[PDB]
Amino acid sequence: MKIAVAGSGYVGLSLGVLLSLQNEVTIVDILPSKVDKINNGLSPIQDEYIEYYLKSKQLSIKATLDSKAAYKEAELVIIATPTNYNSRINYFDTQHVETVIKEVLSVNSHATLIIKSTIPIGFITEMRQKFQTDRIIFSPEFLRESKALYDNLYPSRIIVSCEENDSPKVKADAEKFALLLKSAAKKNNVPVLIMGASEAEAVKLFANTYLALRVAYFNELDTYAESRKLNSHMIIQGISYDDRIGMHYNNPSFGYGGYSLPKDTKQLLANYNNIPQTLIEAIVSSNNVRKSYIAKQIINVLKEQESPVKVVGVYRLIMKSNSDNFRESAIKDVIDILKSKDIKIIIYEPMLNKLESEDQSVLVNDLENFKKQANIIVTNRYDNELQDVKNKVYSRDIFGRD
Amino acid sequence: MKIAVAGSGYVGLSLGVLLSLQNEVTIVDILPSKVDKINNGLSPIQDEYIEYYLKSKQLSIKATLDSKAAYKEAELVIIATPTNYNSRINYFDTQHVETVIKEVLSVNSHATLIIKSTIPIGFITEMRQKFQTDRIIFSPEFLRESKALYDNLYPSRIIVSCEENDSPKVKADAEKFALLLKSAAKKNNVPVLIMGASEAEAVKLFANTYLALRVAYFNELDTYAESRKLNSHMIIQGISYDDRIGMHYNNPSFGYGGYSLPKDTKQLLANYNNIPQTLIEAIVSSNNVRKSYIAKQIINVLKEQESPVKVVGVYRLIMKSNSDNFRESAIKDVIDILKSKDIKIIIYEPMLNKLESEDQSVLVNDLENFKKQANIIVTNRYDNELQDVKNKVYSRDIFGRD
Ligand SMILES: NC(=O)C1=CN([C@@H]2O[C@H](COP(=O)(O)OP(=O)(O)OC[C@H]3O[C@@H](n4cnc5c(N)ncnc54)[C@H](O)[C@@H]3O)[C@@H](O)[C@H]2O)C=CC1
Ligand SMILES: NC(=O)C1=CN([C@@H]2O[C@H](COP(=O)(O)OP(=O)(O)OC[C@H]3O[C@@H](n4cnc5c(N)ncnc54)[C@H](O)[C@@H]3O)[C@@H](O)[C@H]2O)C=CC1
Ligand SMILES: O=C(O)[C@H]1O[C@H](OP(=O)(O)OP(=O)(O)OC[C@H]2O[C@@H](n3ccc(=O)[nH]c3=O)[C@H](O)[C@@H]2O)[C@H](O)[C@@H](O)[C@@H]1O
Ligand SMILES: O=C(O)[C@H]1O[C@H](OP(=O)(O)OP(=O)(O)OC[C@H]2O[C@@H](n3ccc(=O)[nH]c3=O)[C@H](O)[C@@H]2O)[C@H](O)[C@@H](O)[C@@H]1O
Repeated sequence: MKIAVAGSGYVGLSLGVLLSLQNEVTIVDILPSKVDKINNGLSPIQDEYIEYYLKSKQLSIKATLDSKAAYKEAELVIIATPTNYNSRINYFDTQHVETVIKEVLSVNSHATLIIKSTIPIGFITEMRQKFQTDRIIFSPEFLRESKALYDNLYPSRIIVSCEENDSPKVKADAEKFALLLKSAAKKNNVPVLIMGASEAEAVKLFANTYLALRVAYFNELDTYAESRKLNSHMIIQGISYDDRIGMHYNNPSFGYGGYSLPKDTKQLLANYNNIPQTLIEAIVSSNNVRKSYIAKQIINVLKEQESPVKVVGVYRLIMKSNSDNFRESAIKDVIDILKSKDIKIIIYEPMLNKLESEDQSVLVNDLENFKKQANIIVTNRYDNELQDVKNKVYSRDIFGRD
Repeated sequence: MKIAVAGSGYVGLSLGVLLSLQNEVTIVDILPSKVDKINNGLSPIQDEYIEYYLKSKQLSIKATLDSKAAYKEAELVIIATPTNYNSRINYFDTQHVETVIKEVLSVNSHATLIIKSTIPIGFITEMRQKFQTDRIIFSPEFLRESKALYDNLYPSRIIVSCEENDSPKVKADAEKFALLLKSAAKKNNVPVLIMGASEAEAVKLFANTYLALRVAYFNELDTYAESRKLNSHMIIQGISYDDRIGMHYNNPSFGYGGYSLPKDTKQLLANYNNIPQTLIEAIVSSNNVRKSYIAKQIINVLKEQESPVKVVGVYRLIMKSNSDNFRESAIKDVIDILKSKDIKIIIYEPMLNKLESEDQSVLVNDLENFKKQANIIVTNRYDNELQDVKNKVYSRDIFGRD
């Protein structure tokens, strides 16, 4: 089948390559760099499986900047563009998704549009009324960065929306798409759920909010443990042996980061409007409180030192273990708070070439010089190459993952 | 070994019977009824395994009101008395545990005292200083009511506290006790953790608080679902397929109830004092908000009816599925809120013989009359015997469990 995918990020590229094994895929983007990379078998992001598929699999995939040409030819269009949370409007800025819907509808009268980008609850319904069509459905995406294609090869589940009174074509396409994902998976028993759009939009926001809830909870337990001089690993291990709690996704950090959890928890809170709740709002505030607590602990360690200048060395800015980006990295907010103090900040981050011109932080990518200059080394996740300066490293990492 | 157990409740009786297979157990209580029942092979509470063991196993177990005689003879004393949360003092009322420690210490100079009752973080340390001894340790209890003995036959884990500078005897007893629990289990691979008292006290409060967090979260998702006319089962099923979230302990209700979750979440919040957090306090408030929301939904359904008198029929007061008690049952708080309105309340609850004299609610244990009189039937968990009046039943139960 001829499929067009809007957006070549983690989601777009993962799905485009997944679907390119037995379908004719065209990935659309507005960045020439990504288009040329893809057209030459190169992945714009670090991902073991995407890199492997582009390099060694028979794929029917190409990229283009020509939006209209790609969408006109498509039988199905998958939308995977950004959906940033905008603090000014207290909501997701859905312009990049809407602009694609408009473009697709203006040149294609038969294709069903499938949104993979995380969206507000009620968005499909709002878009269907705005554009006066039923050819728009949602299929949430659950992949994790660094396992973008892997998670669609071995998905937890597949969900696609369909409304009772949708046209036979849209209903058939919703089903066909769910089955294209199922058949492309290498995993044998993948649950497939077909539900209303609002239910599906809710699934995605409530699932990510639960993951943020869990990180936030283990981080508050960790705040307590550090404040009371208790062994955090012993306590976490003790509660995690209850299989209703579990030994996964329970490693303390400076806060939940990444492009997704921060913005999605905020979006869910907004969708609640005045519906009664107290936990949803606390999951968002808990991250802020955790970050401020971490900043104060660092500040207190520093004032216990006798040095003319106090220098904090930040070891890495990656948003989680094995990440290739710093989107909403928790340590960056901690840094912001430390900056309001008389503290010099140096950053060790190989993936970065230069800091923005106004940044007062100083990038020191020679590890040895970095260790020498830092009075204290702050890092979200520990790494063995810090072994020789271990006694001046501050981190709440316990399990070395996530 | 000669073991004395203080308290014949779910915890005390479960452990006393468990340990009575290969040890000489004496259970102590202040209620003559419980002592006579136990001495005659009868369980004071409903529990399939305890009833089976008392009736068909070779047990070395007896009960007595004679506290001092039991404690003087003991080699180990297990304390399983109440630890209620007291709203006036903003803390657990630990008098029943302290009174037992005092009694044991006054007549026994060698036995180590093991607390199974859930206690405040820092309590062992406080008690050790108050009584000036190190012969007091904590071993949290994780059993569920209705599976009291079953959960100790198949425990998730075993935890016993020990401090680095405790006497060789207390350290040896801490270990021996952990191994008495391990060897008495029928489960083969049970993790055994030895940790500091404060860490162990924290494990118990943080584990129960996570279970309350989970119930509170799925209940807030349910509030949202009902408010927006969405299918709650579809949404919950959709997020639960993520194995990091899970298909367990996720059934909506009128709130988390039982003697334990309500009081333990409140106790943890108190132990936090001013340590930074926002989630811990929200887990407690979320229950209140959920209950008030449920009461309003019922009130709204009622005002849509044209009857001279509006009657709400409450189907059962049990605190959870298969429970034999109503401790902190969520529906009771909902009832309290409905009472401030012009609503007649009738209750169907076979396990109850009479309501307190001042109660304006009326107990109607003839099911047929109950169904006839109720304009709307409210219940925490559905039951098939309500099939014929299904259209007037209000419940948020989805999965028929917990
Ligand atoms: N990153 C992840 O792990 C997951 C992200 N999501 C959601 O999927 C959406 C995309 O996320 P990512 O893939 O991480 O984003 P990304 O930022 O990595 O990639 C977005 C791409 O879309 C391109 N783009 C912007 N406007 C476009 C337009 N008008 N037409 C065509 N291309 C356009 C951008 O140039 C960029 O290459 C977001 O809503 C995100 O919340 C969902 C699951 C996982
Ligand atoms: N019920 C449960 O599922 C679990 C309860 N726990 C904790 O264990 C403790 C006990 O809970 P339950 O067993 O449910 O209580 P319960 O209320 O069922 O039983 C307590 C028993 O102790 C007796 N008692 C009171 N003072 C006594 C004294 N001074 N000397 C001797 N006996 C005395 C009472 O008469 C009563 O029979 C509480 O701290 C509870 O939080 C821990 C795990 C599970
Ligand atoms: O919607 C999305 O975009 C995706 O967001 C997350 O995936 P991802 O953002 O790649 O990252 P996670 O591995 O979930 O971690 C998120 C943040 O929480 C933090 N975290 C996670 C787990 C943990 O134990 N501790 C912890 O601090 C991580 O360091 C990271 O900053 C979800 O796991 C995906 O299912 C979802 O599809
Ligand atoms: O400390 C205790 O005393 C015990 O408390 C709970 O056991 P229990 O109180 O018997 O009851 P649960 O089955 O945990 O249920 C607690 C409350 O949450 C509610 N709940 C639970 C699960 C769920 O999916 N939905 C839900 O509403 C139940 O209806 C009930 O009112 C814990 O499960 C035990 O591990 C712990 O040892």
